[PDB]
Amino acid sequence: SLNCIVAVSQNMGIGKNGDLPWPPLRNEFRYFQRMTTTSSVEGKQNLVIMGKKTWFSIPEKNRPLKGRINLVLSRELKEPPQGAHFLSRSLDDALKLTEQPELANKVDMVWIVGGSSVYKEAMNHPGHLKLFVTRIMQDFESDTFFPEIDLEKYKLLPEYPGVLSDVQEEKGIKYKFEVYEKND
Ligand SMILES: NC(=O)C1=CN([C@@H]2O[C@H](COP(=O)(O)OP(=O)(O)OC[C@H]3O[C@@H](n4cnc5c(N)ncnc54)[C@H](OP(=O)(O)O)[C@@H]3O)[C@@H](O)[C@H]2O)C=CC1
Repeated sequence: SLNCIVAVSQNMGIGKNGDLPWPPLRNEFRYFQRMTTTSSVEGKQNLVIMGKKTWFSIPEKNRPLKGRINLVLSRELKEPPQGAHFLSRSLDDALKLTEQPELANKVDMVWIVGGSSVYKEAMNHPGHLKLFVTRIMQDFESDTFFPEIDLEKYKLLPEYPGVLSDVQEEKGIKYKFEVYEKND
């Protein structure tokens, strides 16, 4: 499957000055880690696709993201940055790679993990897309925003395996995990 995962504030914010608009949420991180890492097929791995700025925002000691195949998008880089598994020059190319026999027999889920520019392009993807949205239920000052989630085509799933849907809360900040699907 092809999947996008993001955390968004109530004002649809996703970034401020190259960082997250809110303080670190422990269970949001844990959820992200588990969902992107966990394959539904024994013997396969998941693949994460991210923009260049998001790659370099990961502390070097934690690159590549453990247990996942890490693919970075960049129009300018000539070889993969140290530690990355693949470098693609477009989202089209990255998705085409995942369809090659030697990735298809290796990869289960493909996850788009940001940043803003990649989400924008991923939100224009035709076909089957699932959006795993962590709703942070507060406004935060933001300078970059997640694209509109068009409810004409995305349906909020009432339940999803492995996803706690109840409202959560850390140091007074409420949040909840949602899953949307489109098939167009
Ligand atoms: N709330 C959340 O869940 C998340 C939020 N974010 C936020 O996003 C913001 C950063 O977003 P942004 O600046 O867009 O950074 P990105 O991580 O999307 O990196 C942008 C760079 O990636 C490359 N790139 C992106 N899309 C493509 C494409 N389709 N084809 C080829 N190259 C591509 C380009 O590299 P080049 O210049 O080399 O061509 C571009 O300059 C930050 O505020 C950050 O906190 C990030 C992740 C998760």
